[PDB]
Amino acid sequence: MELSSLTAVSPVDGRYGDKVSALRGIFSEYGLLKFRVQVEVRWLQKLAAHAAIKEVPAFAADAIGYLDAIVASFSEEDAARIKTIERTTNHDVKAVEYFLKEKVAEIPELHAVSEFIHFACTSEDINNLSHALMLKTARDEVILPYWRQLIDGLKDLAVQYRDIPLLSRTHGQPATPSTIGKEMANVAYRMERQYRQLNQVEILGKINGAVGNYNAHIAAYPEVDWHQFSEEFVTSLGIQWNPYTTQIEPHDYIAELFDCVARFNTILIDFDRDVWGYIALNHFKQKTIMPHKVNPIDFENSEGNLGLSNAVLQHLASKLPVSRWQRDLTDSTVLRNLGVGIGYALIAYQSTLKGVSKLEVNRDHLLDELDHNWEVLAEPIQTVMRRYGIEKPYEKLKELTRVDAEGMKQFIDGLALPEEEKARLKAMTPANYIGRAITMVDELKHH
Amino acid sequence: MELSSLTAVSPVDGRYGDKVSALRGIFSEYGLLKFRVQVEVRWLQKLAAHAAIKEVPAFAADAIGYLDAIVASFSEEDAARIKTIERTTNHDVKAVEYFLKEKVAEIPELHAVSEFIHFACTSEDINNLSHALMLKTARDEVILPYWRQLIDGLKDLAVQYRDIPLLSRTHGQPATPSTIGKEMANVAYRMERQYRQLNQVEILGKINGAVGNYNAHIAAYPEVDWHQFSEEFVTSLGIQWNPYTTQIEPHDYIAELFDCVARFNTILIDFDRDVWGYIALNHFKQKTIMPHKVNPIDFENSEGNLGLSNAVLQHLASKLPVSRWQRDLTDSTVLRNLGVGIGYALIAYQSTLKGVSKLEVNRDHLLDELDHNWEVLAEPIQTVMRRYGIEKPYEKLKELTRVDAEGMKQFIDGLALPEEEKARLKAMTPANYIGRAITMVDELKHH
Amino acid sequence: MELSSLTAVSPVDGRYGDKVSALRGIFSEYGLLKFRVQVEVRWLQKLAAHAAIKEVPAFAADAIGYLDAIVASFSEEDAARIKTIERTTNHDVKAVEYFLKEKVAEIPELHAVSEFIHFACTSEDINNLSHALMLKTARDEVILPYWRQLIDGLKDLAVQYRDIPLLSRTHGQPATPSTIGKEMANVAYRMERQYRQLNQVEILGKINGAVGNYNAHIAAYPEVDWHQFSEEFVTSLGIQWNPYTTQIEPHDYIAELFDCVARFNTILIDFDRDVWGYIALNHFKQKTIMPHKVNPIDFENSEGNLGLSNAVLQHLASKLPVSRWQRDLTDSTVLRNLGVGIGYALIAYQSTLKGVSKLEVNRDHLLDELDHNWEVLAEPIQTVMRRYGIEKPYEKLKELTRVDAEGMKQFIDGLALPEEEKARLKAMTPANYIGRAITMVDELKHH
Amino acid sequence: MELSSLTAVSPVDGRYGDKVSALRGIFSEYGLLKFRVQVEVRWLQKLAAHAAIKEVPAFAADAIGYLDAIVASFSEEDAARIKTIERTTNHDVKAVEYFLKEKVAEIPELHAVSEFIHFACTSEDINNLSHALMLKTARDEVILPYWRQLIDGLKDLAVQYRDIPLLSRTHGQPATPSTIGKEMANVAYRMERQYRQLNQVEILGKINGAVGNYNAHIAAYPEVDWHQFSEEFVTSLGIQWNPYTTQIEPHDYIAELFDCVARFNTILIDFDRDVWGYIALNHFKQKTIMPHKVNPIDFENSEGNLGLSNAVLQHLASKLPVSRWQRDLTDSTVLRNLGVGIGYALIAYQSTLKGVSKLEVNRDHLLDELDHNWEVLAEPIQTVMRRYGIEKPYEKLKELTRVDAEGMKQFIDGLALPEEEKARLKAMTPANYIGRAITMVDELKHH
Repeated sequence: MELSSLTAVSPVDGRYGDKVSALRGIFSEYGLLKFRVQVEVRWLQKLAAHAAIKEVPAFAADAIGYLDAIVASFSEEDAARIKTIERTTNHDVKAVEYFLKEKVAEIPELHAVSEFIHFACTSEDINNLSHALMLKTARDEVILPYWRQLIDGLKDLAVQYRDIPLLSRTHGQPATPSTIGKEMANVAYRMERQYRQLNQVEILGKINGAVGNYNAHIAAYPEVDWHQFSEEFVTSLGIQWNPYTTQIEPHDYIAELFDCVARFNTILIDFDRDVWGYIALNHFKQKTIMPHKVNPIDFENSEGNLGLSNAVLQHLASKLPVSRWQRDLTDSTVLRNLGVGIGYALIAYQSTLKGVSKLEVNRDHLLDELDHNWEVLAEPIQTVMRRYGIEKPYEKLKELTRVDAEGMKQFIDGLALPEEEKARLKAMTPANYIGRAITMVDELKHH
Repeated sequence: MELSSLTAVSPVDGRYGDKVSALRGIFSEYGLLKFRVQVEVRWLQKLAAHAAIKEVPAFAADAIGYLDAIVASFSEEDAARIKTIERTTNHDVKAVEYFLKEKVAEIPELHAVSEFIHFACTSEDINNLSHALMLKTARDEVILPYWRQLIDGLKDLAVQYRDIPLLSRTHGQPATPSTIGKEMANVAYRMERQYRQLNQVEILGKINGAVGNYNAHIAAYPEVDWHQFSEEFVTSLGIQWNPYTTQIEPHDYIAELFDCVARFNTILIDFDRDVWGYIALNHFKQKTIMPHKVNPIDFENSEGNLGLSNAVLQHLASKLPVSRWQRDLTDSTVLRNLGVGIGYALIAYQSTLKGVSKLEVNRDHLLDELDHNWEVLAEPIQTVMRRYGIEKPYEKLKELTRVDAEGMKQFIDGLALPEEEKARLKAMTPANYIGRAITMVDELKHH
Repeated sequence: MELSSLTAVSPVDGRYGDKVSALRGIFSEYGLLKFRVQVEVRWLQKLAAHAAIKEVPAFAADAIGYLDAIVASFSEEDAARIKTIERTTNHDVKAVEYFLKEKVAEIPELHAVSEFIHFACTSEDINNLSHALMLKTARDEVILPYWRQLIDGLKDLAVQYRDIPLLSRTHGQPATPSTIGKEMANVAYRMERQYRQLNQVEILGKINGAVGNYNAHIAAYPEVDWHQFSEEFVTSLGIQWNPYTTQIEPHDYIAELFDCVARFNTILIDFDRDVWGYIALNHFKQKTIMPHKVNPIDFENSEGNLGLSNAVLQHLASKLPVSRWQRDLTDSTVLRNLGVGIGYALIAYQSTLKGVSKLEVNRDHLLDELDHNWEVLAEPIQTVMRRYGIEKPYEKLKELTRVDAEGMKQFIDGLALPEEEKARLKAMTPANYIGRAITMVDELKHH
Repeated sequence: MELSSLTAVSPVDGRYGDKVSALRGIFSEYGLLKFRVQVEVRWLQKLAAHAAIKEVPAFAADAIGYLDAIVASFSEEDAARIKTIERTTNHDVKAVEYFLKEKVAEIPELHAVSEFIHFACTSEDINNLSHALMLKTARDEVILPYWRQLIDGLKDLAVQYRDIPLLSRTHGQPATPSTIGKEMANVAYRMERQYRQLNQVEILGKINGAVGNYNAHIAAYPEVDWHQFSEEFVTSLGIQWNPYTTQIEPHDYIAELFDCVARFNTILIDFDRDVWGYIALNHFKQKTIMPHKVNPIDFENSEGNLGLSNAVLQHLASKLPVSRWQRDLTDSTVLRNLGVGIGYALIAYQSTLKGVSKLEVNRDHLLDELDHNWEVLAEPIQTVMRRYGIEKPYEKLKELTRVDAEGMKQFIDGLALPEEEKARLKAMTPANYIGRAITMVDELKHH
């Protein structure tokens, strides 16, 4: 059968193909070919711009324009042409070289130097730079924008429910109260940490020949400083330079990128699960469009896809940086999967965002539950007792802990405490015993 | 951009889409929908066949024929119709129910009982059975046939090179000789063990309602033995019955299937790596189509894809069997990836088979290397010395170990051994000191 | 600092050292040395018993007795002696050979053949057999007994609470009822499947020299059938024979053993989490020693340790079977960790057993919750409506779904159903709408 | 049996216990208890130093001295006392509180405020800070020093063999030459990147009560700024402040630390494997103490332990940051394993360092192999041909590629190239065709 969303083996291109359309122009073979073209064209352009390389004279504005067009207008038909050529070359990078030669055949100035396309390059010089451009593009145009949406989403929830009290759950049971907003704030803060880290990860690239020593370049042009050339070229692409490599770029930075994405994903899994739980406890209800139950399907879909994402991201991170001697070819096929781990993540991010838009706190339920857990006030009573030197505080409260407002008031009135403090204690309720929760939500914007 | 092999994010449907075409009819959404239809149709058919369920009278041969046709002729257009219906139902299983009702609307006998389609079923009753059929189909029609091809491939190599001596490598260095064939035989044997295990894995299915107790069935038909009904139905599909489940089939058997596939994959990774190594040592050369080097690209492609396969298979195996209480929905989206792990494996199996067809032993190199490692004969000399009570054998050989034929002959002649034994030792060479290697290759067919 | 439970880096020997004392005699270096001694002694014994090997005459009953004593009485002091000897040999297997020679030096009949200890053996011949004995011992004497305890524990809970109704939870929300016992039964059934599988896993061993071809054996005794000898020897130890290996036993069976242990562990993780959840919902309370909350700490400790266990078991399963060419030495140090993954599991098994002994159902809470979820009866009403041809059943119930007994009774009375069926429907309550749950618990003993 | 290095289940405390002695004072229960004491003592000290907390007056120099002594002199006997107390409290943190009260009972000034020990703290306030101190200590005193040793080790090899030519291996076969030193340099560079990253990882800590809102603190002292107090306290310990948490510190930073350690470990695995390979190819020989083979056992031991390390580190990194609601207790037992992953790493680091000290290049072998692979000069000949516009360079060389010096000289002399260039090409040999390799080794010190 022909390939369609219905027949695709993987749901990344199948059932969820529409959800990851942005990656089709980045991590697919079309994306790979698009960036290989960009790299090769820029390489030829630098050769021309370099005065010491006389065989490739400087390009005029028009010539530079024709080349820039080949790069900026690269279409599916162009990629299809490269694939056609590959049926004969049986070498994908070679297919791109021939493709560019065809595109330039009509321009005498460009056709005159067409044999300098890919000059002294090894296939990996082109490939690793293509991979870096794909990852950088994915990060700046896709991943970070979704992360900001999730972060702003959580912060919107934190602010909206900043003062909604919540009977906390430690080891699944009633504990010292907090507020819904504060619990959302905690997540936003963690996400922000990973956001800053992902944004600071270096995206590396190299260009130095067959095994990393510019052997071929120096043989042809011994007077040219190819080390300087390499650094200038990589940096001109908006990529950070990796001066020491073998035939391949080592891939350590890919592990760095994927490790931070995985950490963020883990935070989201934690969030999806906690929300699923709050819904199970009836703390959230369906947002108005009698309380209606909200189906957590969106958080479960996200959770499921986040697990798949980390599994793939994790594998590439740990396997890619291991390559026999000056390199084995196992990374070639593996690197065609850079967008798979990211694809699972994108599907999950959209699902969580969808689920978040359906959340509405069930204030009445939250408050009613709190009013049935006066045992939580044992904590504040103990610290006040301890402050005033009352002996065996924990022991006394243990004996005290059925507990209700009246039972607590009577216990407090019987304590050896100044009247002012007794009133302060008799003034608290599980619902208002939330500490600094609200102010902490308000301060999130300062971090 | 539209989905095509060029734009697909995942190479399973992208660059390697053609290599996994067999899975398009099994694990894709089309495959999922095809089996859901089979399940629903058979369920209706059993209801009709059951005399106690009067509301659904027995079907005549013609009616049964119309239904069997819906199942056997299920096309992409049918799946596309289900998807169209899903845009309105927003429920995939519900979409199948409506699809079947439409297909039967024209047949009065079938249309008369159309409301019994999916009777008392929960979505998972249909889904888990669809998953079992997909896995069973994949196993019997795709995975095992590739495994047999690899096994026969290794056995063909074992027999062909049964008597080609090899200087073994332990901790990467020269060791007691074996033969190329014997080393291939070792792999075939291990593969066979996993083949038998995969073939013995139970493929489970269930059908028992919302949470596994036939609540709905018993409510409508309290006189029918739904426990017996369930067992008969599942077994009639060629699936093994799982009597105790919650809303979902627990998925333990999926882990069992995937664990055996992963073990086989690990054996193949070991094989791909060893062959890559033998090629590096120049023990293999390009098969005739002066020795020509064989490029190990096929084994490297296999190795890379096997790592991805295990990562996915591993994740599903460990995550699927964990479902909150009577079930959470995280497995729904994850189960759409049953064919992803298998897809990576298939790509690898084909790559290894391709690589194997290019192998030719470099007999001259193997023999020359052996003739330069006479140190290996220290071992047989020591055991013979030990057999005849010659003291400090290891110490004496240590002092002896440059070593060549003449040096060994002289050492042997100076030993306190019966003449007959001295000749036996002086008759061995690294090339013929291969023990029982050849006979063991010949005996593989007995195991 | 010296090693003690307090200073141990790993909690397996540290905080939880007492919990895994059984493994100290199996997987530790003492255990490793104990089994190496057993293997070597039995090897010498078979050499003596073999008439064709004249240099080692048959042992008299007394001699056999002295040897059996060395094996059965192996003490920590003996192991300490081997370690002392290892300081000089810098080879652990060699240290055992010398140790045995010392032990036999006083017995003339044994000392006369002391140089045949380890005859023709390579270190791995001894090591792999030691590993098999350690795993077999651990399985039959430790792992399976704990599994049976857990299984019987779950079955005791299933029977005790066979008829305690439970409002099921699907995607964390109210669903068709079941009983506590049935939910426990589901777990017991899954555990039993893994128990049978673990018990059926083959524990393999080999003995065939440096690289697996009996080279050294044949060189010394060409008239002896060493292939038959090997099979008889391995099987005599109670181990299954692996005829085809390199220098090492491939380790596939270890992956098979660990994969089944991991599957069982995953089922237990699922159980620990679900119980943690039931406790959170107040379905369980502290068993009598007003309902008292039970702290789930035991299930959480189990859950945590099960994750660590699988991580270790998983790593050994996937890494051990990969060994470069005729073997690399990475498995030597890794195989010293066979008991680590098992140790984490044992700690968890004991924790879950401890937690289970504290469970008591909170019947009043379970029943009260059910009585507040009459929406669950929409399901049985729909199937009965469907059975009698009442149109748009789902649509009508949707409009109907606040819901209480009276609301349902009125809806049912207004249905076009025979009086007998209306009464059957009006007779059900969420508490009694449990389907076949109870009978299924009673039938568990038949599977 | 009692615990000893011989009976320990785990080799981290068993066979390799001596190799990780440094961790016994950090990650063991003794280490955990030592830091809990430090935390509690400092907390009491800050309470005293805070003027607003009148109930705990400022401590005099002598009192502060007595407290500092309890912290700095914490011994195994002290830890043993805490364990003894724990037999009664059945709560480890509570045991520390009682222990400190006993230690201060004799000092009236301290005993007078002894009830303020642990004031308003929840167990995790103490535990998370203890974990941060353990990780920071391990990083600065143990991990980084080993990393520097490995880095300096590789850099020493790079410089020593800076000009030793090497026939590179891509896909295991001959490729463009490099030098041994350059290949060592590549590793050093990668290690340095991870070193800088590990050193920049934030080590976080928190202190804010039961669920993170200072509820208890504010209840007792509403006039004190506990948010400021928390930040000052954590930072005073040399730890970075994490303002937003639940009952537990989220553990994201632990994943960050472990991810960087794992990346470094992966680089080392790559190094261990490559060296194992170079040894297999006879490029390295035993350093003088005729070429003697060096046994790679040290690199294999390192490789094996690095795999175990990553498996453990990986599990904690992905599992720790997931905690149900305000926290579940699964992290408590898991956090007792912080030193296990690190322990496996330390064993490996020492093994690689040991192996490195045995390496000596086999210059004669390296040069002889190069002199038999003149095919590598096809590359430089092609780029020079391309520079001068000679058509079909690749095609011509293909036809040319047996190849020796004479064959190349004749091919070059027949080319349409200026005489000067022909001589430059005829002047190269595989041994001197190393590009910029040497200069790149010399420049490593600048990065």
